[PDB]
Amino acid sequence: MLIRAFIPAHITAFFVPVFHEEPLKAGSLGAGVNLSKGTNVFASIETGTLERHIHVAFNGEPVKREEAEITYYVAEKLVPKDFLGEVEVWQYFDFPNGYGFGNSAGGALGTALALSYAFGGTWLRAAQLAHEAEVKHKGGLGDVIGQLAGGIEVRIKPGGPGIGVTDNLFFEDYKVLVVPLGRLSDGDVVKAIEVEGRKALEELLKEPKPERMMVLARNFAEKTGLLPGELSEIARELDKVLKNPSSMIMLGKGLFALVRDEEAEKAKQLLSDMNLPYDIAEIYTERPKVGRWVG
Amino acid sequence: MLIRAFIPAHITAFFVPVFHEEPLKAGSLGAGVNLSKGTNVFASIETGTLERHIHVAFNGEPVKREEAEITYYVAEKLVPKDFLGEVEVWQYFDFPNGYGFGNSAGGALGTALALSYAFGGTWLRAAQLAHEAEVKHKGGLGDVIGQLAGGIEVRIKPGGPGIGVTDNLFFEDYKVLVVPLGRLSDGDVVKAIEVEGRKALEELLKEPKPERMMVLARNFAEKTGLLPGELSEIARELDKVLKNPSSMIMLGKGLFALVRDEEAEKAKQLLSDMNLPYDIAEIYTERPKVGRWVG
Ligand SMILES: [Ca+2]
Ligand SMILES: [Ca+2]
Ligand SMILES: [Ca+2]
Ligand SMILES: [Ca+2]
Ligand SMILES: [Ca+2]
Ligand SMILES: [Mg+2]
Ligand SMILES: [Mg+2]
Ligand code: NA
Ligand code: NA
Ligand code: NA
Ligand code: NA
Repeated sequence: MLIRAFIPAHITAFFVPVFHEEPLKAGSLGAGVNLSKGTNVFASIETGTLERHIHVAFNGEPVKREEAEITYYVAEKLVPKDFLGEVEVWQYFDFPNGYGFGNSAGGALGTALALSYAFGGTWLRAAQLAHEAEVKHKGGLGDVIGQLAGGIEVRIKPGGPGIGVTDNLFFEDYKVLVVPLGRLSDGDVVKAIEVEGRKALEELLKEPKPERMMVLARNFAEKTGLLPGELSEIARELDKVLKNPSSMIMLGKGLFALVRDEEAEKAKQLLSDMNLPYDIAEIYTERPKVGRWVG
Repeated sequence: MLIRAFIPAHITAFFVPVFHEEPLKAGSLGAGVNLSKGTNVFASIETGTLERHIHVAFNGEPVKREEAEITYYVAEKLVPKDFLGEVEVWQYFDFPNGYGFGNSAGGALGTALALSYAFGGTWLRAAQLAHEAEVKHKGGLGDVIGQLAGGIEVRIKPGGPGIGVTDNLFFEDYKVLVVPLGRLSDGDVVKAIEVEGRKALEELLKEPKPERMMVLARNFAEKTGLLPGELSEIARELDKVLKNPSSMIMLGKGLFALVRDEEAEKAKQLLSDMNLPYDIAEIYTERPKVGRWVG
């Protein structure tokens, strides 16, 4: 009756949105990282009554379907229509919504895996549906497929689970530092992203390396005009303590960086001494977890 | 400043819904008729102010965007975003909404043609956009493309304007009788329609004839389970006065029939003597009209 799923938070380094009217053919190209910190989804399922009820909650509080539309879209599709009883989905996030961590993808996939497990289905069907729910509601283009890949992911062929190709990079003794400030809140950037994004991808596929990705990221965040002065200034001070250059979480107001244990300390002293908020998450190398909640 | 467009009402004899996530590739197969009675759309456009305003009205009364979503979708896309002034769209219907006459397609296409004319564009782009607006809002699958064909239309290849193929049948001294009662209001019919619909199409393409279409229609409305007993009974009494068999407006509660002037009279005496409502519309053989409203 109690199923739990964990979906790591996903951060994008640089991207190229490939929009497509066909959900499965819709996606993006780019690179990103997955965190040991993310979303935990719990599916409580009780049979009974003369009715079919689906409730959703965000961090302990019930939410209207209107704020939960993506999760609901996923739930209505997986919970049988002849089914009688109560389905409850409790989601817990390690990050605020709208900060670029892909919580909505976490809720979509987490719900799809937990509910497919309880009512029947497969990994692929769950993933496609969560991808589909993301696309149809403008939730995200590569968080779901990115989360399914784990570790440091690279989307080389646009599309949803099943149709697109992602690759993974090897890395050593790396952790993820994040400075989440807030939500990000033209026609030239749509052009710039198209051109810089694809360029970054090509470069990364030339040199498959986490170090290179961060450099290619920083250049991307800057040559597109996406990087705000307020962040750029924080970056200039951050980069002075790290071997690898920090960069902008893609479509949030924050920065992230791949760091080593020792640097991390310095980065803390520095950041905290700037009244700036910071989190440290391990790179989640595994795949999304799903299973009967037994502890 | 005042542009008028006329889109004939469209009635479907039998169909096959071909759903597709790609608007343009979405459509249907089937046959239908266009009426001299339909929708008149008037686009009043005034430049000025420091703001962009779009208002819509149905039969003289202003309507919220929520009831006008399809027209609004079309209007927001055609009215420039840098545009300052007031755009007003007045739609007038010759039939009630939800009765199977395709008013929503009339509003979509009528608005798209009138606004493309005023702000720039082409017939095809207007048609595709109205088709797209219909599909995205579950407005209809073949009314727009059907209205663009005029007369007695046959959709042989599914799709939106541009991509799909429609054919037209020849006919002689035929008029259209309609008995609009109300709105129509499983999984077996989705199966039946798939199989009977395509069968009807194949048969019609064997014998391209309006007489044959009505017979193939009646058989379709019945072998699918779509035809309600209340209509079927009215049909049995109607068919006794007409040479050609009456049939169900597709997805409404009413019937229609191709009739000759003399029969029409009998059909009136009979119908009126049954407390039943009836309309007579000529088969609109032309194409949708658009142009500066000059009378
Ligand atoms: Ca947690
Ligand atoms: Ca460590
Ligand atoms: Ca679509
Ligand atoms: Ca009128
Ligand atoms: Ca006549
Ligand atoms: Mg979001
Ligand atoms: Mg309708
Ligand atoms: Na997340
Ligand atoms: Na990896
Ligand atoms: Na109409
Ligand atoms: Na014709």
